[PDB]
Amino acid sequence: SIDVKYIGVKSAYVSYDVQKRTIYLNITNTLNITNNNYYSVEVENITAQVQFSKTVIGKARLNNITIIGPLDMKQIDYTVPTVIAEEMSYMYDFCTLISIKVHNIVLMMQVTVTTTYFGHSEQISQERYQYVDCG
Amino acid sequence: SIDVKYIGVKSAYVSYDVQKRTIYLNITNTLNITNNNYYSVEVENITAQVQFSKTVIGKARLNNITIIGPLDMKQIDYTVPTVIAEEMSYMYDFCTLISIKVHNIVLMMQVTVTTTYFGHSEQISQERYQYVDCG
Amino acid sequence: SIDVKYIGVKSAYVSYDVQKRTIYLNITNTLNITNNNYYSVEVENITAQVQFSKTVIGKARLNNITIIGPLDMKQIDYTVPTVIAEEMSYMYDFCTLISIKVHNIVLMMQVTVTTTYFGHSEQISQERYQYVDCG
Ligand SMILES: *[C@@H]1O[C@H](CO)[C@@H](O)[C@H](O)[C@H]1NC(C)=O
Ligand SMILES: *[C@@H]1O[C@H](CO)[C@@H](O)[C@H](O)[C@H]1NC(C)=O
Ligand SMILES: *[C@@H]1O[C@H](CO)[C@@H](O)[C@H](O)[C@H]1NC(C)=O
Ligand SMILES: *[C@@H]1O[C@H](CO)[C@@H](O)[C@H](O)[C@H]1NC(C)=O
Ligand SMILES: *[C@@H]1O[C@H](CO)[C@@H](O)[C@H](O)[C@H]1NC(C)=O
Ligand SMILES: *[C@@H]1O[C@H](CO)[C@@H](O)[C@H](O)[C@H]1NC(C)=O
Ligand SMILES: *[C@@H]1O[C@H](CO)[C@@H](O)[C@H](O)[C@H]1NC(C)=O
Ligand SMILES: *[C@@H]1O[C@H](CO)[C@@H](O)[C@H](O)[C@H]1NC(C)=O
Ligand SMILES: *[C@@H]1O[C@H](CO)[C@@H](O)[C@H](O)[C@H]1NC(C)=O
Ligand SMILES: *[C@@H]1O[C@H](CO)[C@@H](O)[C@H](O)[C@H]1NC(C)=O
Ligand SMILES: *[C@@H]1O[C@H](CO)[C@@H](O)[C@H](O)[C@H]1NC(C)=O
Ligand SMILES: *[C@@H]1O[C@H](CO)[C@@H](O)[C@H](O)[C@H]1NC(C)=O
Repeated sequence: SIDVKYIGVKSAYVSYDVQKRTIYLNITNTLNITNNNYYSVEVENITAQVQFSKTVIGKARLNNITIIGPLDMKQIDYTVPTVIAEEMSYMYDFCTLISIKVHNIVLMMQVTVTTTYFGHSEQISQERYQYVDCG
Repeated sequence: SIDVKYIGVKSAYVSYDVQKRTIYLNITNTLNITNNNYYSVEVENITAQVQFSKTVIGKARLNNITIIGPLDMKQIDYTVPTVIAEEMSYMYDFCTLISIKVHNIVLMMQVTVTTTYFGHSEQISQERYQYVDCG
Repeated sequence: SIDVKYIGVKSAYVSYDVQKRTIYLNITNTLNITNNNYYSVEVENITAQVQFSKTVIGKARLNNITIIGPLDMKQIDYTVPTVIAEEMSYMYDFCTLISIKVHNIVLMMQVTVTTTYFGHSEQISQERYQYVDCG
């Protein structure tokens, strides 16, 4: 990347800011901005690129061959019983949460068994998380 | 990427801002902005690219060959009983949540077994998460 | 990367800021800004790149061959019982949370068994986490 910006409230290249309950009198603002931006990004000069894959099997005997890729999720149990018995009782459940396997962002590239790759891979995440807000 | 911006409230290249309950008197604002932007992004000069895949099998004996790709999700159990028994009781369930496997964003590229890839892969995520808000 | 910025509230290249309950009188602001930015990023000059993979099997005997990739998640149990018995009782559950395997951001590149890779891999994360807020 080049420029990544996270700003909580206010972003301003030039800010003449006046807030509340203010007396703004006899003001002379003079501004000159000569701003130049020149970007040359991701320039490639390749005369020749070779990607080569060769597989040869000759009068061979192969048996019981197994190949398994990544993220092999097998025999997984989630068990969340909730047994609530009541007798002459007062429950005030204002904000009660039961969350299981709650994803927000899942991003995947190039999850393989055999990969031959040339170039650029980029991931950017910006956010504001706020799970529970009980006023 | 080049320019990624996250701004909570206000973005302004030039901001002459006046808020409430303000007296703005005798003001002379003079502004000159000579802004130039030049972008040259992702320029490629290839004289020759070869991607080559060759497979040869000759008088061979192959048996019990197994290939499995990624993300192999097998024999998975989710069990969330909720047994609520009641007897002379008062329940006030204002905001009660039971969430299982709640995704927001799932993004996938190039999830394969064999991949030969040239170029650019880019993922950008911007958001504001707010799961529960109970006033 | 080049420029990564995290700002809590306010970002300003030039800020003439006046807050509340202020008397702003007899002001002469004069500003000249000659700003130049020149970026040359990720320039490659390759005359020749070779990526080569060759596999040869000749009159061989192979048996019981097993290859397993990364992230092999097997035989995993989550057990979170919640047994709440009640008798002449008052419960005030204002903000009670039961969270299991709660992800926010999961990012993956190039999770393979065999990888041949040339170039750039970049990951950027910016956020503000706030799990529980009980006023
Ligand atoms: C504002 O400027 C003018 C001219 O410069 C001047 O006559 C005036 O008195 C100023 N304001 C005050 C409140 O003095
Ligand atoms: C910018 O503006 C001011 C305002 O008077 C001027 O004096 C100056 O010569 C200007 N410069 C450029 C580079 O534009
Ligand atoms: C890429 O193109 C030619 C190839 O040799 C080279 O002379 C030139 O300087 C390169 N371009 C840049 C912007 O560097
Ligand atoms: C391996 O081969 C034997 C017999 O040759 C067979 O019983 C077994 O199931 C095989 N295992 C796999 C994983 O293929
Ligand atoms: C505003 O400016 C004019 C001319 O510069 C001036 O006559 C006037 O008095 C100023 N305002 C005040 C409130 O003084
Ligand atoms: C910008 O505007 C000001 C206003 O008077 C002027 O003096 C200056 O010469 C200008 N410059 C350019 C580069 O436009
Ligand atoms: C790509 O085109 C030619 C090929 O050699 C090269 O001379 C030129 O400089 C390159 N373009 C840029 C913008 O670099
Ligand atoms: C492997 O081969 C044996 C017999 O040769 C067979 O019983 C078994 O099911 C095979 N396993 C697989 C995974 O193909
Ligand atoms: C503001 O400036 C003007 C001219 O410079 C002047 O006459 C005036 O008295 C100033 N304001 C005050 C409150 O003195
Ligand atoms: C910037 O502006 C001031 C304002 O008078 C001027 O004196 C100066 O010559 C300017 N310089 C450039 C480089 O623009
Ligand atoms: C890449 O292109 C040619 C190749 O030799 C080289 O002379 C040139 O200086 C390079 N470009 C840059 C911007 O360095
Ligand atoms: C290995 O081979 C034996 C018999 O040759 C078989 O019983 C066993 O299941 C095989 N194991 C695997 C992992 O393939």
